[PDB]
Amino acid sequence: VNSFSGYLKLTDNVYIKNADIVEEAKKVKPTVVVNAANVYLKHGGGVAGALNKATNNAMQVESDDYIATNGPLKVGGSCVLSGHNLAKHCLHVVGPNVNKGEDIQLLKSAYENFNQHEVLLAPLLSAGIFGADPIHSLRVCVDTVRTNVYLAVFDKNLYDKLVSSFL
Ligand SMILES: O=C(O)[C@H](c1ccccc1)n1sc2ccccc2c1=O
Repeated sequence: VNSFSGYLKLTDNVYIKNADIVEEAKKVKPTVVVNAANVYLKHGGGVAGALNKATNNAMQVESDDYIATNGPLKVGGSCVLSGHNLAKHCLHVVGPNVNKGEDIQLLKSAYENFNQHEVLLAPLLSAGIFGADPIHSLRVCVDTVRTNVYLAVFDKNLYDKLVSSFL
């Protein structure tokens, strides 16, 4: 039993809700919240910008120190940093950004990072301004992640489309 509430059940291990991931993280205070990161951990826009704003820029400060020490991530890769006021930990996962010309095939590798954590609150990787079809992101998710994932979908109309077309 966990403190997630109001999710539709897609599969044995994947649940989905029409919710703002920022407000959901503040309410649940999950163990792990997933960020839609880029390799530089530059959290300017999208989910990354929104999560970072909710931490009062503490996420960016921590991230810049991480990059200065370790260099960039790989597309498909991840790192675990603090969750600040939103969660215990933030798993920064780099899905491919189609709008940058990155290989959509790396989406499965990106989702594999989720399997290192028993329970996660997450957005649809590579969707939004990363340019991949959210329907495809949900499919790769369900077919890759074996741990318990709670997906927050921001847009109501997209949420409706994702559920009704899910096989
Ligand atoms: O609603 C959501 O959660 C997702 C989403 C996933 C990751 C980051 C930001 C947004 N949306 S809304 C939306 C509106 C127009 C076109 C695409 C999307 C889309 O993919």
